[PDB]
Amino acid sequence: PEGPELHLASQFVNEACRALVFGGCVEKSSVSRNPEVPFESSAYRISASARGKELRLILSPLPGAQPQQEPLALVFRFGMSGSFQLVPREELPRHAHLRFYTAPPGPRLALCFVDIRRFGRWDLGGKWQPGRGPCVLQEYQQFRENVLRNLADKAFDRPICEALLDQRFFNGIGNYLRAEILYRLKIPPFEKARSVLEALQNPDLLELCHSVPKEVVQLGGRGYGSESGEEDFAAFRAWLRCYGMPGMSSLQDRHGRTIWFQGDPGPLAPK
DNA sequence: CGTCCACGTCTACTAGACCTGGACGG
Repeated sequence: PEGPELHLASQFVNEACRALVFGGCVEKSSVSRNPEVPFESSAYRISASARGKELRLILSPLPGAQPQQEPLALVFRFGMSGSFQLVPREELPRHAHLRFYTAPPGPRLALCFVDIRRFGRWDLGGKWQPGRGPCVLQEYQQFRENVLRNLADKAFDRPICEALLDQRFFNGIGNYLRAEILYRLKIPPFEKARSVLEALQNPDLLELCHSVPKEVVQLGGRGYGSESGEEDFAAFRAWLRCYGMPGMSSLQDRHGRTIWFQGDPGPLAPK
């Protein structure tokens, strides 16, 4: 559930549902504290887009669909285990907490938002989270400007490894990407963030925040979410150079999140 | 049986909380 996997997921939904027509209600598992989706239509299509660590679904009634319904948008955050699967209607995984059902001509499938630990959330209304910065994958220059226009922000007083998690500037970067990013430039994870960014007012740190997650999108698959057996899991593991790898150091940032790295921890290291 | 760890917010006062399950230890 970092930016690459959000992106992959929206693109899986678009592709797998290209030719599906959904129908009926949208069903929530009972265990879920996320809201019920009040949405019913006899014939609708589902599409998606990603932004950072969020994804939006649009549910779009076809012409003449009943009952009446204007398109509806839902935005999802994946937590630590969210994902989407398309499965046979009677063979629902768990823990499929939100389900959309295909309509008759065809084998009965379900598009499921599947989330074991349940840190995922969805919101009615199709709005990106206020406060999240632009997507490092799809909004690169806006991302770069928002970081650079805002270096006085106290966010940047922190270690570069911590600032990379801050979704107000690095929307889409998570724990694995930060290790990978920093590793490509040997930037110690505990250099002050502002010092590493001030250089900018061969690729630099802000370019890698885009181009590194992009690499993962280009592997295709499920990225970090991909299961061992794993044709795509072995890919992702083979792509990783630093995160969890033998040889590397690791330390806890101040929020208890592990940062992996090689070499100098950097001036601000908890000591 | 256990303890620890995981791709991330979220919110009540920088810790806990929120969850399941895999790996490994005894």
